[PDB]
Amino acid sequence: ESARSLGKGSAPPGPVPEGSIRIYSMRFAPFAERTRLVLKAKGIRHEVININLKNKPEWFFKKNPFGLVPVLENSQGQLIYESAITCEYLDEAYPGKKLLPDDPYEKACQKMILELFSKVPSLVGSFIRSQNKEDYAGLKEEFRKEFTKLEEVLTNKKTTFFGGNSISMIDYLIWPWFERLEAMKLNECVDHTPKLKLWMAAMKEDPTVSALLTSEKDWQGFLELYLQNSPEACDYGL
Amino acid sequence: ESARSLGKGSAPPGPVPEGSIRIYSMRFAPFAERTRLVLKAKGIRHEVININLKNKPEWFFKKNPFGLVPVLENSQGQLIYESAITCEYLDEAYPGKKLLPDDPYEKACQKMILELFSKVPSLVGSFIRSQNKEDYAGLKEEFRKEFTKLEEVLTNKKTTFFGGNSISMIDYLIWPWFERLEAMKLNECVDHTPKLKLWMAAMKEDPTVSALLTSEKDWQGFLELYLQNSPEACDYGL
Ligand SMILES: N[C@@H](CCC(=O)N[C@@H](CSSC[C@H](NC(=O)CC[C@H](N)C(=O)O)C(=O)NCC(=O)O)C(=O)NCC(=O)O)C(=O)O
Ligand SMILES: N[C@@H](CCC(=O)N[C@@H](CSSC[C@H](NC(=O)CC[C@H](N)C(=O)O)C(=O)NCC(=O)O)C(=O)NCC(=O)O)C(=O)O
Ligand SMILES: N[C@@H](CCC(=O)N[C@@H](CSCC(=O)c1ccc([N+](=O)[O-])cc1)C(=O)NCC(=O)O)C(=O)O
Ligand SMILES: N[C@@H](CCC(=O)N[C@@H](CSCC(=O)c1ccc([N+](=O)[O-])cc1)C(=O)NCC(=O)O)C(=O)O
Repeated sequence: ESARSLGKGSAPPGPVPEGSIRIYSMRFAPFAERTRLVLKAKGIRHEVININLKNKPEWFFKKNPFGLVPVLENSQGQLIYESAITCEYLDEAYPGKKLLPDDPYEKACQKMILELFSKVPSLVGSFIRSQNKEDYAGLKEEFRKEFTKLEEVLTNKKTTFFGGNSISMIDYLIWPWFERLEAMKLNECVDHTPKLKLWMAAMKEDPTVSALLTSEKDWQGFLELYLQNSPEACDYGL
Repeated sequence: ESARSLGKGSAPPGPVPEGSIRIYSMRFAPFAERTRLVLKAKGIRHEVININLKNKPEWFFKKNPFGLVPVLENSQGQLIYESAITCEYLDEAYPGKKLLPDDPYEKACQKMILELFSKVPSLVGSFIRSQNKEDYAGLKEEFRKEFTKLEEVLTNKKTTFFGGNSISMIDYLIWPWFERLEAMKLNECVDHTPKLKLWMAAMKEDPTVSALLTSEKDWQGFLELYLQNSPEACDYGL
């Protein structure tokens, strides 16, 4: 119940309490899942306000003039948005093991892999609107090209994850789009990419990933409503 | 003469000497100017290899598989690309005053302003191909919308530059597209944005900006050839 989204007409929320940080999110948004994975991995005390993205509160544009999730707001009232920016902010502003490497080159490398990956979210957007078996074959091809590039990174590095043999920031940043791959009927696109397939399996075993994983059933329920343009999609299940 | 670009058929360059870093650049490329402004501002010893982007050396794709400038290569053979990534790398890997703030929020802010600005390079690409007075009026409008957003940042901050009252990373990252504004006949788009106009004037007074500024005459010579699709554009003037 408490997870229900805030939409048009809702009262603006109060101040974030000292000792917590707040994320404005939506339970099915992969960009916000990045930020939540980082919050979870670093053990950062936080609250979540879900936003009805189909019927947004007017006040939400005071949080982010772009009107998008994720957004962080801290107890000092500071606002941070763009998922990758929010993630690096958390890594720097909070204690515990650092998800990004301290080494400048290794850090730059993670950011270059993110750029390599950056076509995938737009492709997923397109697959979700694919109309027939002809479109779907073409989509499968574009994903295959993209996935072969990621395979090459793992091949060159000889490690299970993209930043080393332990999970790190870059893995959490790309994960949410792979999470949805099964549902979108694109789990055959990883057939030519064996290291990437192993990576997926290893990601699903990570405690932070597992804790935040959404079931096939729930994602499908959301997708059905989202594509029906329903103002209740964001609250699928409740 | 030494600044002449390397193109198809050129021998791959040798190793970068210990104590220097190398930038693969092109004298008229605004994305590479970012990196050169940072090299200059931090006093970093470096060499430049200009790339003929119309007729690229095959070996350049071993430096950057995307085939784009800028690219950094250091004496250890490490390769970094994407202009913003190269700039942050230099700020972290070399001594001297830091162009990016140490504070996580203030740093995240610079990155958010960069995202705010990020439509402008694609617009400049479009203006350069604008065909008549009707297209040009429409372009002027899109720039005006974008420039009003940047004006708002300076208004909210009450400082001459985008990261404070002293020049910092964010200013150097956005400067190269404003440098070209005069030439593109878009210097009237800043009429409604007075703080942004003052910013331009202050940028031109910066020693690092001034040292790297290209004259109206030379940019025009390059543009003329670039749009004529000439393999000699990159070496305009020599
Ligand atoms: N560069 C930004 C992008 C952030 C972004 O796009 N956020 C989305 C979160 S939903 S994540 C991205 C996108 N989903 C959406 O755009 C949802 C749109 C909303 N439901 C509406 O009603 O308009 C998507 O492709 N999901 C994959 C899938 O459906 O399987 C958002 O808030 N959109 C609101 C809007 O566009 O107005 C970042 O990295 O943070
Ligand atoms: N995201 C990357 C973008 C880098 C990028 O686009 N680099 C350009 C440098 S030229 S800077 C960007 C672009 N110029 C060009 O694309 C030049 C293309 C080349 N001359 C050719 O022959 O294809 C531009 O719009 N300039 C404004 C102007 O002309 O006034 C490049 O190497 N292009 C090679 C290519 O596309 O194949 C980054 O930030 O580094
Ligand atoms: N619109 C802009 C592009 C916006 C953009 O690309 N942002 C970066 C992320 S913002 C940069 C940053 O500061 C950062 C912080 C942390 C990490 N990291 O943790 O690895 C990496 C980069 C990115 O790689 N976007 C692609 C994506 O987010 O999928 C344009 O048209 O040019
Ligand atoms: N293709 C991608 C977008 C690529 C991208 O947006 N890169 C960042 C820059 S890369 C992030 C980063 O790590 C960084 C490093 C330094 C600074 N800074 O010094 O301020 C900021 C961000 C950016 O803001 N691009 C916009 C631009 O470069 O104009 C996509 O489709 O999503």
